[PDB]
Amino acid sequence: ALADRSAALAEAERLKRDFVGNVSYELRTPLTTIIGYSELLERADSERGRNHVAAVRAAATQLARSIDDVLDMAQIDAGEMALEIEDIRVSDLLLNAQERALKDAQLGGVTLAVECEEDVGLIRGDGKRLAQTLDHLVENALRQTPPGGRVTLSARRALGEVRLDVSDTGRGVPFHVQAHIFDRFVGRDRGGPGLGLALVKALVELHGGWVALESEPGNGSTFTCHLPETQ
Amino acid sequence: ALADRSAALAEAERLKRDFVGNVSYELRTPLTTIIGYSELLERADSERGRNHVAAVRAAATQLARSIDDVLDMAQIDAGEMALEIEDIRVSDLLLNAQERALKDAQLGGVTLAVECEEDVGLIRGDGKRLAQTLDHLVENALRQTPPGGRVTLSARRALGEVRLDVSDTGRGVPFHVQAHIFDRFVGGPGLGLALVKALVELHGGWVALESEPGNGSTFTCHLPE
Repeated sequence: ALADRSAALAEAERLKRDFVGNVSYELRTPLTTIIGYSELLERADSERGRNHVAAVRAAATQLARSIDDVLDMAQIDAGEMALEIEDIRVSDLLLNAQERALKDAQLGGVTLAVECEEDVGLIRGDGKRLAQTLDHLVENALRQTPPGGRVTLSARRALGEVRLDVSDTGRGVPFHVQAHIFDRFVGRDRGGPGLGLALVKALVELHGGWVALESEPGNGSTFTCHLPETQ
Repeated sequence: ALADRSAALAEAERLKRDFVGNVSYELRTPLTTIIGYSELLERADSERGRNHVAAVRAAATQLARSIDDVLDMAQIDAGEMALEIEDIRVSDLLLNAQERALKDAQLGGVTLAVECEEDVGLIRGDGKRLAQTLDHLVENALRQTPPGGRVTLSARRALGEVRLDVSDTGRGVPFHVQAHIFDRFVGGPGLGLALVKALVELHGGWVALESEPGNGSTFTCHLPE
């Protein structure tokens, strides 16, 4: 029918326009920061200059992650992402995520901590995909945490699983967005995670696991990756 | 009701794949360059630092232009770009493109010339989109022209049409790539010439390349009266 064919085309257009509009927002927002701060560098003779460079590098790195997220999410949606399962030492995985984010943490005046015991040992998964999962959770945490705050990376082997936690002393997730926190391009007041948290969920779920958010506006936030043991 | 809705979503997911592909292919080289040179400036005490800034600035401006191209190309592919037809004085259009590119021309040691007769007069079209078309052609010309060379912006009203030419005394395009010169990523930025073709074709026109390998290159916009 005429009305059914019209409604179908309208729905296909709305779903495309929203996707392009969401990806577009993620391209143009870090870009404004890169232009603004690189122009200040051009007209500079230093500590002030260093802060300008750091702001350029952080915005450029965030733009790069958004593009990688769009590509990795499309690969997952097509069912084209297969994991390369191998032995992963959790201790190193946590310390590598801490050193990769250390510069962006000092720029935001935040302390990155690692609280992992020697008894956590080795898990079996995809190193690249688990490193990318932690990276998304740490940068999400740094964006929410104010200067003087703390972001903690912890791991624990208990109840037939390994759980990776990324705690922050930031602003908590308001109740209404807590149910949609792992949805693509979910509207956040402090700053948008884009495809970052949807990717965390998809990557952990590809490992046979699941993700959770424990939050309270005045008591920070905790993101947990529950990874079951393979007997 | 089910087959029509499915075919519509399949077509929209075809558009998505192209957009996502363009985003990845066009933006990642300037981005990596900004990150690498920024990392050097972060761990630096200067003459060397000024070269790092210049590299960050060139990559930043190329990132801005590439993001515009990727977004404009997606809008065109979806059929969501409608032109705002109005009276355009060709003489001003050519001088506007010359003054916007004048700085990048002097940086590359190239001479930017305008050869338009006041007999060309006025044309009908979208001023923003025609200015953007000339900008892409001048950019393309400046990238091909060596220092000491010349890039010319000309216009001519002949045989029931107006033709805008952007000539260059650069390397010249080889005959085998001449037929595919307006194809996306046929070779830096790869949507510029595909955008020129799409914008001129939206104006009811067509584009052409006149090039001799060694002599030069000329890009013409044929806009019918």
